[PDB]
Amino acid sequence: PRTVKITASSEETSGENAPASFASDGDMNTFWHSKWSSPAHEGPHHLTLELDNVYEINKVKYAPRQDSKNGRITGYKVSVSLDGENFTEVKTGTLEDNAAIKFIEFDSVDAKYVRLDVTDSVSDQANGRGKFATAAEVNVHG
Ligand SMILES: CC(=O)N[C@@H]1[C@@H](O)[C@H](O[C@@H]2O[C@H](CO)[C@H](O)[C@H](O)[C@H]2O)[C@@H](CO)O[C@@H]1O
Ligand SMILES: [Ca+2]
Repeated sequence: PRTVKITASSEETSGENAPASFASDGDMNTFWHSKWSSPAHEGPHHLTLELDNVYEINKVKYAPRQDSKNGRITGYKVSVSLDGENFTEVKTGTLEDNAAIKFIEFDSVDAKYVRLDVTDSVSDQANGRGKFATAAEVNVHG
């Protein structure tokens, strides 16, 4: 399944270069960051992959940002869509608070769009729970 594009609730291109599309390749040294520079978007955070076609998919891969825990996703909702407007929830859960590649698995389902809603996220800042969302890579498989 080829990712045509990634959209997000927001992205940072002013304080550093971290647009949503950085999460659509497997370079572990680049990432999407939610917008943190003023005016910041501090949630809710999400990310939508637009696949080039309808695919039967059953897995999402999440590579955390590798150089910092800011925005690391510890709670998520996965939804799928055929039209990019109406979404169906297929999976909810948590992910461990570390920089390891994560996999989210669910029953096979047709999708052209796959949306990752960030329900929980961590930070190295004391009051930073949920403020940030980052991803070195989000990808889908079938
Ligand atoms: C303990 C502490 O406050 N550390 C901070 C880092 O969080 C901070 O890292 C940046 O934080 C912003 C969001 O505020 C983005 O996530 C950015 O990508 C991070 O580099 C740095 C700021 O350089 O400063 C302290 O170390
Ligand atoms: Ca990347």
